[PDB]
Amino acid sequence: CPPKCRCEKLLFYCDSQGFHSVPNALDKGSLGLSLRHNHITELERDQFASFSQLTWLHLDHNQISTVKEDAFQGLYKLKELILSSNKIFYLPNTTFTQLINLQNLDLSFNQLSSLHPELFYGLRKLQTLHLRSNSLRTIPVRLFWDCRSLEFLDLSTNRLRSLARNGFAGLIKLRELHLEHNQLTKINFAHFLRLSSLHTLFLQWNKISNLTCGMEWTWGTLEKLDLTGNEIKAIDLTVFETMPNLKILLMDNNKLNSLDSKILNSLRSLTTVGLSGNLWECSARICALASWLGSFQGRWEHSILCHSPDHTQGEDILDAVHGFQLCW
Ligand SMILES: *[C@@H]1O[C@H](CO)[C@@H](O)[C@H](O)[C@H]1NC(C)=O
Ligand SMILES: *[C@@H]1O[C@H](CO)[C@@H](O)[C@H](O)[C@H]1NC(C)=O
Repeated sequence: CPPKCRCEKLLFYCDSQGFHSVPNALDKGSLGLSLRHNHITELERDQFASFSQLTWLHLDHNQISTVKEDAFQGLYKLKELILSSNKIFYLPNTTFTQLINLQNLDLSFNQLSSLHPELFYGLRKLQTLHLRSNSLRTIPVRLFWDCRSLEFLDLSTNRLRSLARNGFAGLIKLRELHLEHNQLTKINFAHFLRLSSLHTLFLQWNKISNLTCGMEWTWGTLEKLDLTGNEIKAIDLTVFETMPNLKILLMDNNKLNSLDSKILNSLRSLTTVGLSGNLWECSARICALASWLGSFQGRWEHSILCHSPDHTQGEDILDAVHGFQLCW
């Protein structure tokens, strides 16, 4: 066992040492390697050539800025690779292609601005992919073609401006998708057509104005949709016909004015809803919603208050409806 490193087994724990590069190990058959919280700034070719048998490799919390071609070559048995909390901004197209058994890949908290379309090719056994807290602006149509077994994808806290129109291919088994805290403007739910195993979709804290659906299709597996804190003011009358089994819908902190009876008649499988913090107009228009709320038997965590007109401001939707004879 190499200097400054304590080894519990064939696993090597070299965290918090004053390391500036990967150490040469006498023992080459190590199963794991942890180099957390060091001062590594660069990953060389075949740096891990000695550690062929490595199954997990932790390199988080380093100052890594440059990753050479073939940095991870020869690591066929590696199934977890953590590279979060570094200064990575470019990755060569061949950088992961040898990691054929990889299962968890973590690249969050890096300075990535774009990704080579073929970056993740051949990562068939990948299950979770963490790309949170990066500066990505776009995402290649062909990027996820091969993630045949991915079921968790995190693209939150980035700078995504748009969603590619024809491209979620290869994510047929994905269950949970995080797109929160980006900069999306519109949502066309037809764009998610390929994700036919999704249970949960997080879209909170974007800049979404519109909710539309261009294709008529049925998303039977979607059960939770978090749209909290957007700028939604308009919704196409069929976007929820698409989600018959939707059970949790959160639309707090938006700019919703009203909800059509056509919309609400498609939200009958809900068990939890969120409509607080909006711009509701307590006029004759709100009857569809008022009627829906009384009929409802599920949860809402925060009271849903009227915004307009001035003499209804701050009052419960139902209290205002029955108080002021707005409906029926
Ligand atoms: C990888 O990117 C480099 C750009 O430096 C390019 O020359 C090379 O052809 C690419 N390889 C593949 C397989 O696309
Ligand atoms: C959303 O659609 C409405 C009407 O369909 C339109 O007024 C508005 O410009 C659209 N929003 C965007 C961001 O294009």
